[PDB]
Amino acid sequence: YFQSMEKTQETVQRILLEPYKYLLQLPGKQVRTKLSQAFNHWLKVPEDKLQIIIEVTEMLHNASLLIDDIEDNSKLRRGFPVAHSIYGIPSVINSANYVYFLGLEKVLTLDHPDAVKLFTRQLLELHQGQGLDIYWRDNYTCPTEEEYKAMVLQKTGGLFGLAVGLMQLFSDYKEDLKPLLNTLGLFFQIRDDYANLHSNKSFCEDLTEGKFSFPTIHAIWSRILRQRTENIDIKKDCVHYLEDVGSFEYTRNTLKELEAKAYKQIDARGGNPELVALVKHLSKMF
Amino acid sequence: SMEKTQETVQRILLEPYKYLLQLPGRTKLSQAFNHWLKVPEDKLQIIIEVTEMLHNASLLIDDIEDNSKLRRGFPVAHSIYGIPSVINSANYVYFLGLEKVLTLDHPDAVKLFTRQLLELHQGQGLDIYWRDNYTCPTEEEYKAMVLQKTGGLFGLAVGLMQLFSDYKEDLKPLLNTLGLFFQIRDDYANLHSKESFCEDLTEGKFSFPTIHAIWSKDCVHYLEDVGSFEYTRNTLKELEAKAYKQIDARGGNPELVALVKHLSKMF
Ligand SMILES: O=P(O)(O)C(Nc1nc(-c2ccccc2)nc2sccc12)P(=O)(O)O
Repeated sequence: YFQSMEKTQETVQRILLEPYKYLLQLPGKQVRTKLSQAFNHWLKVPEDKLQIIIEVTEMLHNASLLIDDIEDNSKLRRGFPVAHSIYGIPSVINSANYVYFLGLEKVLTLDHPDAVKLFTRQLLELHQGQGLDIYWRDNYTCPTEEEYKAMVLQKTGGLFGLAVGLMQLFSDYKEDLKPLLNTLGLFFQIRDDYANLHSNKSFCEDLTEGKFSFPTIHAIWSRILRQRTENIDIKKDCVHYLEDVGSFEYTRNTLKELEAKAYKQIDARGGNPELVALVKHLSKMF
Repeated sequence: SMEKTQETVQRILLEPYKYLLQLPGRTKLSQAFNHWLKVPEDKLQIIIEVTEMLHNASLLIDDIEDNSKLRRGFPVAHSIYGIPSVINSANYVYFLGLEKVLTLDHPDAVKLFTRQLLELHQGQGLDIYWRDNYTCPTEEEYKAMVLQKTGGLFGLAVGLMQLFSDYKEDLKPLLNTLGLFFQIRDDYANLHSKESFCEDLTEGKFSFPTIHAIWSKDCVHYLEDVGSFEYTRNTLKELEAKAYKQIDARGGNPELVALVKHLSKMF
C-alpha cells in the first residue's frame, strides 16, 4: 500500500490551484458569463461546448492577472493583497502557468482541430501584450491612448475573442464579429479603468495599482521625447487632478462613443436584445 | 508605428531565452534513441527544437522559483533582465514550443506535450512546496520529483519520437533509470568540485548528496564526514548497471552504452 503517492498527488494539486483560487474568490465571474450566453444568441452553440469554452476563457483570464500583478509590481487587487504577497512569487508563477496548461487540456476536450491553433495564437498574443507593457516601463515612458488600446485588445480584452472564436467553430453563423469584439474589449477595459479610479489622499500610481489606465494616460498626454509620467503619478488626491484636466469627463465621452458604436455594429449583425440589455446595464455608471 | 514596436517586442521576448542557450556546456542523446526509433530527420529536428525550447524555458522559471543566484557559474537570467522579463520570455517560449509541436501534424502530440508539461509543473510544485515549508524531500520523494521534471521532458522527447516510429517497445523503464542517473550524476559533479553553506553550492536546488546527509559553517567537508559522496557513488553504480540491463532488453544500443560509459567515468 503506497498511498503516500495518492496523498502527495492530492496535496500538490491543491497547492497548485491555491493562488488561482485566491483570485477567483474576488468579485467578477458573474458578468463574463452574462457575455458568452449573450453572444450565443447568434452562434446557437451546444451547451456542453459552451461551458468548456467559458471555463477555458475564465482559466486564462485569471491566470493572466496573477502574472500581470507580479509584472506590474502591484500591491493590491480589488482592495486585497495580491496573490504573490501571500503565496510568494514562486508559487504564483507555478500556479498561473499550471492553469494555462490545464486550459490547454481543457481545450482539447472540445475535440475540434482548429481549437488548439486558436488557443495557441491567443496565448502568444497575450504574452506579446505583457511584453509591451514591460517595454514601456523599461523605457520610462507611457503609451499613447492609441497604443494603450492596442495593448488591451491583445491582453485581457483579446480573450473574449478566443471565447467567441472557439464558439464560432461550432456554429453555422459565419458572419464576421471581430469588429464588435474589438469594440466591447475596449469598452470593458476602459469602463473598468474608469470605475476603479472614480471609486486616502491617494497618488495616481497607487490608485492604478501600478497599471497603465485610460484616464491617467489621457491626463499624462493632456497639458520623439518620452513621457514624464511622475507628475500625474505622484500627484496627491488624484481623484481631483483627474477631475481638473477633465479626464473623467473625456473618459465618460469615450465610453458613450463606444456604447453607441456597439449598438451600431450589433444591429449590423442582426440585433441581440440579450446583449443590448447587458450594454445598457453596464453603461449606467456615466 | 504599432507594427514596428510589435516586432521589436517579439525580438525582445527571446533575449532571456538566448542568454541561457549561449551559456558554455541534449544531442548525442536524441540520435542514440533514434537508433531504435528510426525517425524521419525533419520530424526529429522539430522534436529536438521543441525539447530544447521547453527545457531552457523551464530552466529560466526554475531559477526564479529556487531563487538561484548562479547557473553553471553565470548569473541567472532574472538577475540580469528582471523577473518580469524572464517570466515573460519563458512562457512565450513554452507557447512557441506548442506552435512548433503543431507542425508535427499528429493529434496525439499535443495530447502528450500537455501531459508532460502538466507533469513538469507538478514537479516544480513539490520543489516549491518543500522550500516554502522549511523542509527537504526524503530520498524517495526526491527521486520521484526528478522523474516528474526530467521524466517530463525526457519522456516528452522520447514519446514524440515514438509517435513517429513503428518501434513500439516500452521505454519508460529505461528513461526513469536515465532520468535519475543524469540528475544524481549532476548533483554529484556539482559538489565533488571543491577547494561555504549548502543551499549556496546547490544554488537553491535540492541535491542528492545533501538530502542523504540531512536524514542521518562548511558543507563540502560535512558531506565527506557522513559519507554522502560515498553513498552517491554506490547509488550511481546501481543505476548505471540497471541501465545496461534495460538496454540489453530493448535490443541493445551501442551509441547509448558509449555515452553512459563516458558519463560514469567520474564515480
Ligand atoms: O498508425 P501509425 O503507426 O502510422 C502512427 N505513426 C504516424 N502517425 C502519423 C499521424 C499523423 C496524423 C494523424 C494520425 C497519425 N504521422 C506519422 S508520420 C510517421 C509516422 C506517423 P502512430 O503514431 O499511431 O504510431
